[PDB]
Amino acid sequence: DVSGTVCLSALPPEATDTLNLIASDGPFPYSQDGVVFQNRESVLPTQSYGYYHEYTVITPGARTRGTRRIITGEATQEDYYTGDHFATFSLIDQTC
Repeated sequence: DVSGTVCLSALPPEATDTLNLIASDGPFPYSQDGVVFQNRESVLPTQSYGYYHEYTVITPGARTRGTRRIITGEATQEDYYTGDHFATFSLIDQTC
């Protein structure tokens, strides 16, 4: 399940950078950005394979990709943030 909706302005500023890169089709900082997200644990709504894609949200200071990601869905404005490496998700509201 999705935990609720969160305004983009309440998320780390790096999430706004990742959404702007998705809008321009990159270029992205990591080679893993844009891969399909399988939703293997069924935390998000069930959809066909390829409906969801994963993008990194950079964690300042980290050596690795860290635990923050945006998952896009194919629907308009459907983007989910996770800050705990896919354990929980919130829908992003880009209007606020």
